[PDB]
Amino acid sequence: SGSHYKQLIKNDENITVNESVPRGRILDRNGKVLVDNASKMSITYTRNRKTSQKEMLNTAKKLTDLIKMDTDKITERDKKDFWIQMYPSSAKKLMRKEQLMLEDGSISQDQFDTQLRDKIGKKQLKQLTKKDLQVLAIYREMNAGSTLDPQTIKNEDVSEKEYAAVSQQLSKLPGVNTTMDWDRKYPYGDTLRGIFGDVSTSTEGIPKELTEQYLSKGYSRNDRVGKSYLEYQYEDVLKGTKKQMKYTTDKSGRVISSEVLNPGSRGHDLQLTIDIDLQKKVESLLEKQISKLRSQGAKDMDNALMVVQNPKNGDILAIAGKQIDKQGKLKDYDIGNFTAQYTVGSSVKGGTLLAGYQNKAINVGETMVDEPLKFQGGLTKRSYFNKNGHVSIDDKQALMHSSNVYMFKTALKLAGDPYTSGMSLPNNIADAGRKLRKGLNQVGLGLKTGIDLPNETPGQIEPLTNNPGNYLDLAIGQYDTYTPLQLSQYVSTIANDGYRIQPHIGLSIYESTNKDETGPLKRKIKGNVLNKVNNSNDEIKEVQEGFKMAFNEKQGTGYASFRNTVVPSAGKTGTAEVFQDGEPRVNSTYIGYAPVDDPKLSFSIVYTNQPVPPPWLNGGDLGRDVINYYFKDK
Ligand SMILES: *C(=O)[C@@H](NC(=O)/C(=N\OC)c1csc(N)n1)[C@@H]1N=C(C(=O)O)C(=C)CS1
Repeated sequence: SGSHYKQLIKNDENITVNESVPRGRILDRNGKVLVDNASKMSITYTRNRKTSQKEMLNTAKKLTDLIKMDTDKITERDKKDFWIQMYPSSAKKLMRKEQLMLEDGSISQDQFDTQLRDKIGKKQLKQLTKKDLQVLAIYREMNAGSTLDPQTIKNEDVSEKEYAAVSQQLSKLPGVNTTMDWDRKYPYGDTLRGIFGDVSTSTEGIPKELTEQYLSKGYSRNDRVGKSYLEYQYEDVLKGTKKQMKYTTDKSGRVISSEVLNPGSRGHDLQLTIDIDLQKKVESLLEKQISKLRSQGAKDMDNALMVVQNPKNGDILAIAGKQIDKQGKLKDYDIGNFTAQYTVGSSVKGGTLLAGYQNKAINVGETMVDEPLKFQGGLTKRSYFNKNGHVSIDDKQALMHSSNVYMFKTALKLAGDPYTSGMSLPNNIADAGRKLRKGLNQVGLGLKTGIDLPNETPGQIEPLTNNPGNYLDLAIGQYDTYTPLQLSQYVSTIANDGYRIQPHIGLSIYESTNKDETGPLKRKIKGNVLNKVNNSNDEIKEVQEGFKMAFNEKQGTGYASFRNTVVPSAGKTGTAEVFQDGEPRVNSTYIGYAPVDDPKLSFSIVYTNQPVPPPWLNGGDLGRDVINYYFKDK
C-alpha cells in the first residue's frame, strides 16, 4: 502493501522511485487521539474495447464468491436485461412470433429487443435469487465508460477478509486490481472538525489554489496534501517522508539491483493544547445556554463564541462557536473565534485605562466626575449607570460600573483638551488616535494575536484623522472591531501581569515512527512573549482590581454571574449596541480569569444580536459554569 505511487526519475538508463506514507496523528494534551488514519480499500475493474459479452459475467461470477455486494444501485432495466442473459431458456419462449419477424427481416433488432425488455416483469422476473443480483451488482459496475477507465466495483466497507481473498486470486481474475488508502478518522465526531481542517483526496490531488506554494517545494498534483487549518498549517510535520530507491538499467530491460536510499517513515505526531474533555463540556454548556437565552427572548441572536486559555502561557484549552438561525439550528463555527470580528463594547476599557497611564493623561486612582457631558451644538454622552446625576469615581470604580464618561474624559485629556461643558471637539485627533490605538495594541487589541492557524484577522481598523466622535467611541469599544481571540489575549495579558503571549494550539511535536506508540518528543511549541505592556505594576493592579470589583462588588456589572464561582474570578463585560436589518440589538461580551490570585484560566465570550435590554439576560453564566467545572477539585 500500500502506497499509491508518485514518480520515476530517468537519466541515462537510471531510475528513481517514491511512495506515499501516512500522516501524523493529532492528539489532545493528555494523548487522547483526535485525528487518526483509517484504511480504505477498494476494488477496481479495467475494461476493454476488446472484451465484451461474457468474460464480464465470467469475472463477475468468480468475484461474487470473494465479496458480498450492495444492490441499492441496480435498476429494473439491468435486472430486465440480465434476465435475458440468464434465461435464454424462457426468453426464447417469450419471443416465438417476433423471432420469425426479425428473421424474415420485417422488424429490426432494436424493436425486437424493446419488445422483449417489455415482455417480462411479472412472473419470470421474480426468478432471480439473491445469488444473481449479486453477480449483477458487479457486472453493472463493470461497464459505464469504455476504454481503460478503472471503474470502482466496491468502495465503501471493504472488509480485510474481502480485500485479501481477492488480492489472492488476482491471477484467476482478469481485469481486477485492488488498492488501499489512508483517510482521516475522527473519534470525537464533529468536535473541532473545522479547526483540524482537511486533506485533499488524490482524486483532488492538490487543489487549484494552494498550488505554486505547494509546487515551489516539490510535490505532485497526484499528491494528497493539507487543504486547510491545522492540516494546512502543520503540513510539513504531519506529512511523512517518502520511500525512495535508485536503479540500474541496461540492455532493453535489465535491472541489476537497487540501493534503498530512504525507507519511508510516517508523519510526526502532533499534540494539541486542547483538553478534549473540557472542549466537549464547553460545546455542551454553550448549547444549554444558547437554548436558555433563546427561550428568554434572544431568538435573533445569531453567533455565540467562547475561547478558553491558560493565560500564563497561551495554551488554548477550548475553542467553541455556533452560528444560530432564527429557530435554533446550530452550525459549528469554531474558526469564528479568530476569523470573524465584532463590535465588543465596554470591555476594552481596561486597555484604554492602560493607555492613559502610559501617556500621563491620567494616573492611578485619579478620580473624576461621571456626569452627562454636553458638547457644542447640543451633543451629549452619558454613562448608562448614571443617566442624570453626578458622581465622582475612581478608575477602578469606572471599571466596576462600566462608566463610559470616565473613559471619554481620559480620551480627551489624552488629546490635550480636557473636558469643559459646552466645549467643541478637537477637529484633529490624529495623534491621540495613534497613541490610544498603540496602547490598545500592546494588550492584543488591534493586532493579530500570532495564533498558529491561517486566516487570523486583526479586526476592522478604520482611520482616525478628524472624526473625534469616533476617537471617543474607540475608547469604549465602539469603533474598531475585534476577534474573540484578541479579547482573550488581552484579558490574559492583564491576568499575567502585563505579558502579551502568542496564543497557540499546537503544543508539542513527536518523532513517531512506530504505529500507535507515541515515540520521543521532537519539538515543543511555545507560546512566545510578544511584548510587555508599557506600564508599572501599580498601574496593572489598578486594572486587575477594577476587574475583580466588576465581578464581586454588589454594583459590579458581572456580580450576578461570577460572584459565587468556586474560586474567585475577575473580569469585565461589554454591551455594544448594534443593528440587524434596521432593528436594535446588542452584542454582549465577557472576559475574565481565575483564580484572581494566581490565574490558571482566562476566557472570552461573545454573543451577537441579543435583544436590547430592559431584561438583562445573563449569558455570563456560561462563563461561571466553565470556571466551576474546570476547578471542581482544588
Ligand atoms: C459599554 O458598552 C457601555 N455602553 C453600553 O452598554 C450601550 N448600550 O447599552 C444598552 C452603548 C452602546 S454605544 C453607547 N454610547 N452606549 C456600558 N456597558 C455596560 C456593561 O455591560 O458593562 C452596561 C451595563 C451599560 S453601559
